[PDB]
Amino acid sequence: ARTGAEYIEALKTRPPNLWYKGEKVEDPTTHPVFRGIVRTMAALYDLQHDPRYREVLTYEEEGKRHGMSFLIPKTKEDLKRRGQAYKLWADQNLGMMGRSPDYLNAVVMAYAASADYFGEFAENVRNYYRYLRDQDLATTHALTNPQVNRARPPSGQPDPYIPVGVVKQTEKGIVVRGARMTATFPLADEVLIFPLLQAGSEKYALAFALPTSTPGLHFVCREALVGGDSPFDHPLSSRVEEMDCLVIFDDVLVPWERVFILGNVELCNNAYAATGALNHMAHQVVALKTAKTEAFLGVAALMAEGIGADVYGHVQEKIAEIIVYLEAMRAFWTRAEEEAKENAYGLLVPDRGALDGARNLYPRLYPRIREILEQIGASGLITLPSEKDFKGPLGPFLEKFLQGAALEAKERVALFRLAWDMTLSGFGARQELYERFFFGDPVRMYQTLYNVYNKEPYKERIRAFLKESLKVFE
Amino acid sequence: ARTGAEYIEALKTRPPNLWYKGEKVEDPTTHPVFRGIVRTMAALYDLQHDPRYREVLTYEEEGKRHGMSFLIPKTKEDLKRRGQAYKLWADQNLGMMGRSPDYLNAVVMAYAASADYFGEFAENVRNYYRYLRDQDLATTHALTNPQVNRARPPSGQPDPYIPVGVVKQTEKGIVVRGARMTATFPLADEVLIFPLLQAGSEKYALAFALPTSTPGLHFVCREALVGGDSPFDHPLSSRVEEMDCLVIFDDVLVPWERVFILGNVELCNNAYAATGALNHMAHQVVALKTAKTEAFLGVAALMAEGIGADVYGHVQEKIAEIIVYLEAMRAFWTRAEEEAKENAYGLLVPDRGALDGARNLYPRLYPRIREILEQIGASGLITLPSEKDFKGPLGPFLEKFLQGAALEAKERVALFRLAWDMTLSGFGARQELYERFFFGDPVRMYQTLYNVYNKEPYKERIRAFLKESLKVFE
Amino acid sequence: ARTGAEYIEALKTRPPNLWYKGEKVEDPTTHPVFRGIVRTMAALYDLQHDPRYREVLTYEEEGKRHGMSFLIPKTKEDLKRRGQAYKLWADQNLGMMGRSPDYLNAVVMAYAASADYFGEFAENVRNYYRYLRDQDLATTHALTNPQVNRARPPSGQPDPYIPVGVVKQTEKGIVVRGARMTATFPLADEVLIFPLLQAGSEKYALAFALPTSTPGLHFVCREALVGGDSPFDHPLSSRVEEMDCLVIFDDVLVPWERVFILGNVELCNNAYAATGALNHMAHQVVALKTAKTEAFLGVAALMAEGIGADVYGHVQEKIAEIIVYLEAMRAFWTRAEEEAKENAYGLLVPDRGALDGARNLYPRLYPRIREILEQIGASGLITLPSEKDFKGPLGPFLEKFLQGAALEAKERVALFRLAWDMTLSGFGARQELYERFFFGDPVRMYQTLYNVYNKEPYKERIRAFLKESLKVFE
Amino acid sequence: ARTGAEYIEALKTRPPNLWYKGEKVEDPTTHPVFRGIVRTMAALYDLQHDPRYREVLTYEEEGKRHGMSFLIPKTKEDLKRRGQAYKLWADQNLGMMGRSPDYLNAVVMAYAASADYFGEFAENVRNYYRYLRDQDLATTHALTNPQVNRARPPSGQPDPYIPVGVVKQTEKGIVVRGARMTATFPLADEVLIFPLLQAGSEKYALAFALPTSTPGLHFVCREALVGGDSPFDHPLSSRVEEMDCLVIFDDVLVPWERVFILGNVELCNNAYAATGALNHMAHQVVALKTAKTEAFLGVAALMAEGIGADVYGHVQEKIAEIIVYLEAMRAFWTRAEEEAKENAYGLLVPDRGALDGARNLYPRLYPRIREILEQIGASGLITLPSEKDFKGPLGPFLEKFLQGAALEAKERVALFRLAWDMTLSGFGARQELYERFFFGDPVRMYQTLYNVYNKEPYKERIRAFLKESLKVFE
Ligand SMILES: Cc1cc2nc3c(=O)[nH]c(=O)nc-3n(C[C@H](O)[C@H](O)[C@H](O)COP(=O)(O)OP(=O)(O)OC[C@H]3O[C@@H](n4cnc5c(N)ncnc54)[C@H](O)[C@@H]3O)c2cc1C
Ligand SMILES: Cc1cc2nc3c(=O)[nH]c(=O)nc-3n(C[C@H](O)[C@H](O)[C@H](O)COP(=O)(O)OP(=O)(O)OC[C@H]3O[C@@H](n4cnc5c(N)ncnc54)[C@H](O)[C@@H]3O)c2cc1C
Repeated sequence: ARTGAEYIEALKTRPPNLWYKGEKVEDPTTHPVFRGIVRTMAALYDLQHDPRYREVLTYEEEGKRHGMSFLIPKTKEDLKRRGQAYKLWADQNLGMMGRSPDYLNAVVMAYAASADYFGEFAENVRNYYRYLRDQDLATTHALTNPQVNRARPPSGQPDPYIPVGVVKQTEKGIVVRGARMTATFPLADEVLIFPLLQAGSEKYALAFALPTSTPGLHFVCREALVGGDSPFDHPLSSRVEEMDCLVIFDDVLVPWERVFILGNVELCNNAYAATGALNHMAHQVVALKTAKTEAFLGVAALMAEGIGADVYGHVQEKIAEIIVYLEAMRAFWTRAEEEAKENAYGLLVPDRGALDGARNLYPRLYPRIREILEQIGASGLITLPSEKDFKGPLGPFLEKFLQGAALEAKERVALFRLAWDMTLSGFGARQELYERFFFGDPVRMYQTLYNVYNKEPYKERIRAFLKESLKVFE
Repeated sequence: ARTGAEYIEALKTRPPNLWYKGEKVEDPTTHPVFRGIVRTMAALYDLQHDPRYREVLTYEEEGKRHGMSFLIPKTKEDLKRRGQAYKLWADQNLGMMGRSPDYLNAVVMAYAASADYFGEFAENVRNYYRYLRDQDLATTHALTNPQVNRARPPSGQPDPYIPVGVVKQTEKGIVVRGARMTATFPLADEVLIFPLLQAGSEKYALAFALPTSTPGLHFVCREALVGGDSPFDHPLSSRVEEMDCLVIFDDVLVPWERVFILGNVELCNNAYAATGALNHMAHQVVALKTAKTEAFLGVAALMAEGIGADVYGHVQEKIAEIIVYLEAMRAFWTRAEEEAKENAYGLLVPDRGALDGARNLYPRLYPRIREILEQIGASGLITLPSEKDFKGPLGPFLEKFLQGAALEAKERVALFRLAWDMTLSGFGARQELYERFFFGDPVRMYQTLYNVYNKEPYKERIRAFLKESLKVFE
Repeated sequence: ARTGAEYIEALKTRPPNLWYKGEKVEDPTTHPVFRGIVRTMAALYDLQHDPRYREVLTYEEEGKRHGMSFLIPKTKEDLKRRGQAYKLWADQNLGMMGRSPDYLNAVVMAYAASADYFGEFAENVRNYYRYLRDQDLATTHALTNPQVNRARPPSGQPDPYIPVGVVKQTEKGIVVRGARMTATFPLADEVLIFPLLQAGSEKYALAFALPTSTPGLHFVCREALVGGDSPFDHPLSSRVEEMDCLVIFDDVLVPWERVFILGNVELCNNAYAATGALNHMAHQVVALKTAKTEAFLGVAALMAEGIGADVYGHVQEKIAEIIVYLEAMRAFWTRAEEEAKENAYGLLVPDRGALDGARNLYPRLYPRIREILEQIGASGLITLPSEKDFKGPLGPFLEKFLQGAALEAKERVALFRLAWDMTLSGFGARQELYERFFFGDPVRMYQTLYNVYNKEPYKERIRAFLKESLKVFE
Repeated sequence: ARTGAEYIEALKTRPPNLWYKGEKVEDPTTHPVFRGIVRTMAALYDLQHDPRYREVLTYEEEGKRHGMSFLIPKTKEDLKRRGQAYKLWADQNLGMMGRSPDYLNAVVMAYAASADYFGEFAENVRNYYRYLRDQDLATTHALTNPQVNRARPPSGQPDPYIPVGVVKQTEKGIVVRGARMTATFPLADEVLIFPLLQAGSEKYALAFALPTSTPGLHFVCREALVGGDSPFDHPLSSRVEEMDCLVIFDDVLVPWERVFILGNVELCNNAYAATGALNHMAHQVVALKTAKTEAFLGVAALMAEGIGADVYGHVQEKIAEIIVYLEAMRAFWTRAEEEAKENAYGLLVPDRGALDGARNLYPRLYPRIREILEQIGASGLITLPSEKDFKGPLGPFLEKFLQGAALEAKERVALFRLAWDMTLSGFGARQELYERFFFGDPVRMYQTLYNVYNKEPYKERIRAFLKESLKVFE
């Protein structure tokens, strides 16, 4: 298990090939756009060594201590342990960090446990898992093709190599060219280029991993959403801005030992479901969204009490709505673990029904949770003087005009600055788009659910009920 | 455990004091408006003796066999057993029967287990429970005051005795006068007049039970929603029309042994929560709504496949939405049982958090589930020829024009007649209003949730997070 | 202009070929399922002769008096006149009659004014218009193909003649075979079989009209939704149940003079838009929905005041929501008339933009308006004793328990019976499905709007705004 | 009529008493946070002198040229003229500038036309109007009390002078102390402290205006939302960030000639409605939101076409939804002008029904319009490289990977940067909160609509319809 210092030293020594506004980022640990999130990830690693949480965040195995997200669960109790670690890490950042490495460790863990799925590349997968686990490395991933012409398949874009495709194969490995649309949290040691491809997309049907410093690999950052470094003025964006980037592959060499899937469309399409990676990554997600909803509930309640709006029925109802959604997520989480069963490879996986429910329902609930905070806070959400204003000549006036019902002005503004950062700052607004799409496009996710769900039991019950209807003709 | 024949004989012998369109109902077992639901309840009782379900629906105790809904659960396994019985009974009627007696048996069971709550009336409660259990009687209940002037409390209506109040107390019991707004499924042996009263409502703070044939007690039926007796034309209304009625008390004598609460506002207000009746009745409800949602999923899928509409993405998405809601209810159900703990009286009760989530979320989901069926079926939902049309001269034409994609015309119309009866018939539409309000007014239910929920843990996490914000002033 | 007596005599003399539950309807003017709506239509005709409304409902032309819906408007004032007639007729039935003949007269009027559109059949159209106008006949229409396999086109169904198609052409006319899915209000003298067909549907690309008594023509009625004849118990279903039916064509001969379009797919697809029939029929619709919304507003307000629920903020807000929707419809109506312009044939047509807005927005608003009534009335909506109960032994008790805040019990129940009939009776629920689909499937209506709307002006404004963005590279 | 140069010189000479992060803003015309919006307002003034728009934006009167927003309309044509000016100004900034001065000029114009309303202060109002008109000054306003304890009235806050109240009256005027919660666009010459106060709020029942440089008057700015100065990277926030601020009154002297209402609660509460200011300001708003919706439609269409997503039905439907909302706003606008009538003071005012519909409906529509853009753009909305990236080493790669369907990469990113700035940047997200609340709290706005609307006509129609119901008892 890594310490924060080791993570920081690793990024400083071998920084990811990041670019910000036309320039290479030489040291993300000190760069104003990335130092906040780097310190945040470092704090997550350090927590693994805190005596209070060591037993929750790590496990011992033959003299070594590994991060809990690498644990191959054998019992439901083990699943619960993984869940508690997901939750503890999530709570540290109020569920605002959506791509902490444990999400992808869940994927790689499942891939390894179900390694036989990958055929000749099975050993590569098992070895990669051990590598990530032993070194406790941080990962980032990019799974979607460039948004160019969505009316055409990957092979029908303006150029054959817009999506990442194999240029050629050599004795050393494969050379790839193209790009992946989005990679969140590129402050990692490794990048996973993992897998719905249509038939005839063989050259794009790939799955591999690479060090983020690999020659020819570039991460182009979008506009930064860090509001500043003041924790008062920017409570969340100053520390949890994970960054999103376009990933470019300029004839990058992928060593054979890093290849997990090559030229197999079906193998790519069913990788997450067959291995159980889908189940485990969604397990981290349900714990994460439960933590996120808890944070929103806390802020909504404090805001309402803070300005005396809690006496109004509709405000109480809005907060109760968040409570209902919180309980729904807790329920999915519980059922996912309690109904867990082993898959074809013997890997215990949390229930897909419950997790499909959670990941397809939360994208609908989050925009409403965000709306509720807006409706409760109203103008208080944009009446945001800075800590500098409180420290300035008008400070005394602000302490009078911005106090709340039994709440001091500085505390009140600190709270609304947080509520604003969770909803209306560039950082906060991005979180909304993130919740709507991180797991996929709802339109296709729902179509996928329809097709995979076993609807026969219900159709049969109705056919049986209709027997009496048709008997009138006998 | 009662058989259907015993239930039918009991209603025939001592019929409830029902009135329909100005006339007394002498025999509900043969009356056209009530015979269907009577046969349906009778079938539920008969199922208790079916070898296939006897172990699910009943339990043995010292030579006797009792209905599972009377079982005082001591373990989570016992809770699961109660849940399986709720579900099996619910499935028989596609979750359309909302007031089957097991809902109220759950209430009385909890009242009895937590009998100490009732003080001097504790023995009356325990004895009443044993009575209902041993005789396996059917119950109905009425808990709301007449909807007259909602701007005023029970004591501020046009007359002091519009709500049910105590006129006087005698050596035999109490004399009550007034009315209860609604009692669903009055085809029962007993009626429960159970309990938010404001201070000063002592004369209305009552809780008692009476035989439905008690002199002075009247049940005034609303417009009947039985479409007819043909199972083809009216698959649900011909058998599951439970009926709703206004309950009148014309100076009715309630024997002291039937009094459970007398003149105690606080005791009335906290009765369901303190005894655990709330938890157990909501447990029956979550199982019931899971069954109901399963029925809607089955019909939606069959309709879409039936007319070839399943090939359209948005139709698949609508069905997937029902699947998401189904999984949400299953999740609440699972967590309610898995997180069960004993209350102050030592009674194991399913988790209130999960159940409050389920009963406050389903009223929002049901209208949408109903809407989805409407959007999928479109004009097919009102193109409803009768079985008589298929049996008539134009039958051959109908078999051609109303066939579906690989579905025979009679089967197609049988299906759409069912979908219509579940949504658009008077019977179906009532179900919507029922789901919106049976457990209470959402406005007040949400206000109640806000006030009872422990929000402190979340507020504290935020206050802790804000410590760094306020430190900038140090 | 016809009188009600003339309409009744016409239906009695030459009744439409209606079938109800396997039997031919010999006299719809006296049949229990149809006599109510027949009397209602008769009353609409009689209103044309009422001195108070004669100038609003009819116009004089060379010694004759014609119904206003036949007026070919030459000025915006004429459009306003047509609108006032639509509204006056609509108000008579609280906007619950959705297929009164003036809707189709608007279509035929436009077809006639734009007769050149039909080529060689132009004279047939002009003559048919004059026929309907002079005789002031009632019409019904059926435009959709049987809902059998929606995954395939009209030519890909289980049989080539499921949809209405031409079997052969003779010296007398064309012989057609097939069926139309739905025809509402078949208590008419004439049926219009008017027109999105895909290429290759020539044999189905038809447009013609026939007397409803034509040999081989059959109207198969769906389950009746008439609750009874009591105006107290069934205020709307006893008089406004228009009925829906499947229309069968058993090798029906259509005389050449009744053919308007034959074997021309494009001509069929653009018929409503090119002639202006779309604009005028939608004009009747916006006036109709304005009347309907006014009725819902009135009932919602009376219900709230009636039970003292009007003192609650959220109830006031719900009623205000209906007011907002009412104003939106009034606005569309006003703009449709004020922005009217002549089409290619010189026919003044109300603005399509405003009408497309109204007909695509109301299907979304109506379900909410209906929901609002449910949320306001709650249990009062199913506490529906009959007039027979008030006339019976328990009458005195009901007058006490069902009175409202300053409202007598009989008046209160009369009101809630109406609210129930507008929302929850089989009649009321059907109205919801009707609003969702009568003008077409929202999915395709929205796709149609997207494709026909001129989006260029807005795209150009954005491109212009972006000029400054691209200049940074100069 | 002012030129942009005159406006800039005025702010430079007598800058508003603005504060940003604890420091006084000496010159907002050059300050990085304010120079953009100052240039934007200056451009609006300059447009008044453009030969192409002079006749639309100004009117001639006795040798002088005044801004159209000052025109006291005498005919509907004059109303149309005011509307066209509102629209032309709005289009310049895609409807993103919500507090351009013409909104408040509409208020002052109405106040002046209805000056008699103000009694002894009538002349002050007329003179103030002439002052603003002749000098063509820019105004800002603040109408709400500090959000401290919303459970209590203005007189029940922690201090009597949290809200703005009169400390004392002198021969020169009144001395006021307190604060107003929000003032948008403080880059103005004048601030309007205009008016629902409860009885007993006399000391707070004020209405006056002051130069923004008045001693003791302070504007405390919230966190700035200017993303930068690049029009490519920040197309809107670089120029339309109006800024919001808390307004402090430190014993400010208000000259008697600037007092419009003093110590009169009722006069304050009915000021906007009685004078017609409500009608005219809402008229500017409906034109503004029509312009805003047009911009969103243009961007949505370009985005969909740009990435080839326009071929998908649901995307077309989402764009059509925006079209429906656009037409709804156009309709309200048209009806507001066409149904205009004179008020009690003889001032022609646009219809309140239509405007109440527009201002109470748009706050519900905007969040959905914003959501639609998010659903269409998906990950493209956060894949935002900078113009600096295109100008850097990876430029060639970006031109390949971020091109669209028949759209160059730079154009594509320019477009998505705009879409992002309209929805997800701090600037864009604020616009959402702004639309939800700028005209007031929806909860209270709806309650206000319920209370002021004449519901009698609809209630009467229902009572009349129910006559037949009650006749069954005769
Ligand atoms: C903040 C944020 C963070 C993210 N982080 C990551 C990450 O860390 N790793 C990663 O791999 N991905 C990440 N993503 C990407 C996310 O997984 C995708 O946004 C998502 O899967 C949907 O595809 P898309 O964005 O390419 O949109 P598109 O597919 O381009 O769709 C645009 C629109 O077109 C529609 N459309 C397009 N194609 C079809 C179709 N075939 N059928 C129906 N409709 C169609 C979509 O419905 C929609 O309305 C992130 C996204 C966001 C917004
Ligand atoms: C089909 C159906 C079956 C039912 N079956 C049963 C049954 O078997 N047994 C039983 O006991 N009950 C039954 N009920 C009753 C149900 O429990 C009640 O409808 C519900 O609790 C709400 O109260 P109410 O109907 O009296 O409506 P009301 O309280 O009259 O409310 C009408 C409207 O007024 C509002 N309003 C009124 N008071 C307030 C307030 N204080 N604060 C805020 N808003 C207010 C409500 O929000 C709403 O918009 C049934 C109801 C239906 C519809």
